[PDB]
Amino acid sequence: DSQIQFTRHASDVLLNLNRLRSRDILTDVVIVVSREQFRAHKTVLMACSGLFYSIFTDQLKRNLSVINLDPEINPEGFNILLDFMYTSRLNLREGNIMAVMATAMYLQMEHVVDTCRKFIKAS
Amino acid sequence: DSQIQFTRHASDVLLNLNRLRSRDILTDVVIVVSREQFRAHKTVLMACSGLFYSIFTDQLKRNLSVINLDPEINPEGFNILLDFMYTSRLNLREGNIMAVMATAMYLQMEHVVDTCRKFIKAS
Ligand SMILES: N#Cc1cnn2c3cc(nc12)N1C[C@H](C[C@H]1CO)OC/C=C/COc1cc(cc2c1NC(=O)CC2)N3
Ligand SMILES: N#Cc1cnn2c3cc(nc12)N1C[C@H](C[C@H]1CO)OC/C=C/COc1cc(cc2c1NC(=O)CC2)N3
Ligand SMILES: [Cl-]
Ligand SMILES: [Cl-]
Repeated sequence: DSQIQFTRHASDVLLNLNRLRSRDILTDVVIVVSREQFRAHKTVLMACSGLFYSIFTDQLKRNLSVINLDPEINPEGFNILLDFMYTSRLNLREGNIMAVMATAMYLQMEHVVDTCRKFIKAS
Repeated sequence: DSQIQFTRHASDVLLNLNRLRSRDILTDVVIVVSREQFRAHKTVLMACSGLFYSIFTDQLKRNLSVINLDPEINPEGFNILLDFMYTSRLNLREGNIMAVMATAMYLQMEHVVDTCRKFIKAS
């Protein structure tokens, strides 16, 4: 529309959301993945994940301070996807591909799942 | 770096943050601007504004649920900048330019201030 577009604004916001997370500022949830914990902002989690969207949009689960992921979710894969959520950068490699794809399916991250598929299809 | 770049991810996150705001989901602050109120997410406000960054990063003001802006801040200009924060789209026109620039200066939004300046310089 008529409005002036700032092509760098969305990435600048995300960069500052990542800094808040690295500074533990206004984080409101702890995600427990086996023997590891990850603090995050529910608004970001919802924005990036069908699983977290379906949890927090429900008034019954909205005020939860702790989420325990299913015991078979690997912390490595969760960490890679949480970083992705806050950076737009996906660290796919040969040693993590299966763990990441499986974690993205669980988190309901369709674009990441399809990218994990293009990766297997390539080289 | 080595990581896969998702060029649409940052704008998709922002779009979903705007939907949360339009759905009054996980908003944690009310900004009072004269006879008007605006609900928002403190994390977004901090990410876009030097004024809100300096408020909420301070442990003494972090848990505030209401912010009353100075009585001379016009609600029109604040509304335009809040929409910008959540969309990357800036609605600058002839009838609002002065109000928007003055509000951006108060909110400490340097890129918007400099853009308001390029606008006066142009046409
Ligand atoms: N307000 C708000 C809000 C905050 N996060 N968020 C997301 C989607 C969303 N709104 C929000 N939608 C999508 C659509 C219309 C609108 C409803 O408000 O509803 C259907 C729900 C779909 C669930 O699946 C996702 C939800 C979100 C993000 C992804 C997926 N699924 C992926 O495979 C990767 C990305 N986040
Ligand atoms: N964590 C976190 C976090 C959340 N929001 N946010 C912002 C900047 C920021 N970190 C955060 N910085 C900037 C720098 C290093 C780092 C310190 O963490 O510190 C100096 C402070 C500057 C204040 O001015 C701004 C602050 C933010 C955004 C803008 C301005 N000033 C503008 O004129 C338009 C944009 N948001
Ligand atoms: Cl995705
Ligand atoms: Cl700015």
